[PDB]
Amino acid sequence: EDLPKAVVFLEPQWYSVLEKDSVTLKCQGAYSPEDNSTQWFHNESLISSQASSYFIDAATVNDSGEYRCQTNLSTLSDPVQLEVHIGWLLLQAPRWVFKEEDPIHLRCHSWKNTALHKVTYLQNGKDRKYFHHNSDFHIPKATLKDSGSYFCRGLVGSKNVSSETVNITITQA
Ligand SMILES: [Hg+2]
Ligand SMILES: [Hg+2]
Repeated sequence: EDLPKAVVFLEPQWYSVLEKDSVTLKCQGAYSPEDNSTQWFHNESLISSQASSYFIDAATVNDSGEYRCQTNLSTLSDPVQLEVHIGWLLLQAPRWVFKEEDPIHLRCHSWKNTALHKVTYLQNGKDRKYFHHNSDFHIPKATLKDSGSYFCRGLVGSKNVSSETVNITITQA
């Protein structure tokens, strides 16, 4: 009989971002006629008390952590993690655990106002996909063979750069 708790969503979906990236935290919840305020929390600290969304214009490493929201009808949400990194490239995914059959969208994100070319996405040290100009790598339907350590690399100007690795787990069922 108890109403659903609030839910936090990130737009875009990437849980890890680079400093200077913009992130919008959205709160899915219900409001009563006399109180439509939304409360946002960053690691247990209150950060906002009215708007349904919390917009981070230019992320900093200090923004990393757990975020939760709530309304006066939808209770405290489970936490959503945001990781903020510093580097020329970042391999992004909407999550790090996928079920077999699931599509996997990876993005080799370059730092604000830089452009990457000759990009390769690698899995367990082996090339999985190459693009002459930076593009995303979509794995149609995940199999157990997709579990592993992923990273991407390419060129920004004449500088060879490589992202940190991201470990992806595929669960059965
Ligand atoms: Hg904060
Ligand atoms: Hg996607």
